[PDB]
Amino acid sequence: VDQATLDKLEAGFKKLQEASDCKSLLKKHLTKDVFDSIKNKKTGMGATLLDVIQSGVENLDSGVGIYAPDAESYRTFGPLFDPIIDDYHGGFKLTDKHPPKQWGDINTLVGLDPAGQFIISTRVRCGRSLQGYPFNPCLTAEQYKEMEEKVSSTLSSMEDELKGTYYPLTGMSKATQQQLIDDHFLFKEGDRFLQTANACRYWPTGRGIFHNDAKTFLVWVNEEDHLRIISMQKGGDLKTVYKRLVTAVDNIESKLPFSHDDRFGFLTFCPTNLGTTMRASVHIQLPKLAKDRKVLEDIASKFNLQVRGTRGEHTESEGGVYDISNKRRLGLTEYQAVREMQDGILEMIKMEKAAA
Ligand SMILES: Nc1ncnc2c1ncn2[C@@H]1O[C@H](COP(=O)(O)OP(=O)(O)O)[C@@H](O)[C@H]1O
Ligand SMILES: NC(=[NH2+])NCCC[C@@H](N)C(=O)O
Ligand SMILES: [Mg+2]
Repeated sequence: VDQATLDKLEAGFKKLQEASDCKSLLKKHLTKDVFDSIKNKKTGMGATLLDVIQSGVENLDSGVGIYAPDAESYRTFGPLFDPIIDDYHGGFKLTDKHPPKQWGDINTLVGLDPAGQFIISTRVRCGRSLQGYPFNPCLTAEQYKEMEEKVSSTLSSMEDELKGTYYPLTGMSKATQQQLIDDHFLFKEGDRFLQTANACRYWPTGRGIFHNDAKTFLVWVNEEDHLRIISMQKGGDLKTVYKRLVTAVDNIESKLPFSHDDRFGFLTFCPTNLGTTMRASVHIQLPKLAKDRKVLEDIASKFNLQVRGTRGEHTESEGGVYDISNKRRLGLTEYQAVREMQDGILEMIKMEKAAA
């Protein structure tokens, strides 16, 4: 680690210390003790602590504030990742290991809103990383295209319901891009947290989206993660959505080699996405409980749920519509993760009916 990087690290650490109202996990867990132990370390690909923490230093409103430039980073800079991971995922000890993949018994899932008065739409996603490829900040332009090629070529082999077409972001019209985003299908452009993590180089090269014609099955290519595998539809039929996601992931896994870790499960660019990599969410209205989103979030948190805006994280609710999902992804199975969303949402609905 060259002096120039150390200076910036020392300066970044200071900025974090001074931010009295900063509430990031980065600030909370990057103590003086922790910092000194790992600030001089570097990975085989040349990733430093600066690469890890830089997004959180520049964006003080971060909830987490760190990313892994490569797989090695999770251990090289373990003393920072470990406590942050433990905090976010609601408990994960040094001696803990993420459990084996287990979708569980899908038929044990129930109807979340038969009368259709609360839930607008349901979505479940997972993420995967390709073996032999580092995370965004270490990729070259050429690497983005190979990955784009391999993944797009693989998904052309999807069959039946999952059969679809790959649409590169390159060549996609501005009008078309915005419509896909407004409809909650395509990842947004220009995320300040990712940019400062050097996750958006060469944009939009290598980026795109695969989906079936109904747009119930989608794959994001080369956004935050190499792949995001997505099932979603209008209404509240979580059972169908989850079953479709499983089918897709199982088929894709048989074709593409993904990075998996004995302790951290499936690897992702952000530590919040480790393990199951699963985020099961609904777009839901809860007018009595939502009359102050800060109250809503407090209710959600006790159920291990996270609240996001209608257009995703870092956005406001529109028309009283909130995105509510399981927060935890690591140290629990896929089934347990999806059940936490189900169970929490079922209870929040119970509370909504009982509310004044
Ligand atoms: N339950 C849902 N129903 C409909 N659209 C959703 C749902 N959950 C997320 N989305 C959409 O997915 C897109 C990705 O947003 P993010 O909040 O970044 O999710 P991810 O876990 O996919 O990174 C956003 O446009 C958001 O509208
Ligand atoms: N990985 C992801 N898409 N969201 C998790 C939080 C990201 C981090 N930049 C933050 O502190 O917002
Ligand atoms: Mg996202």
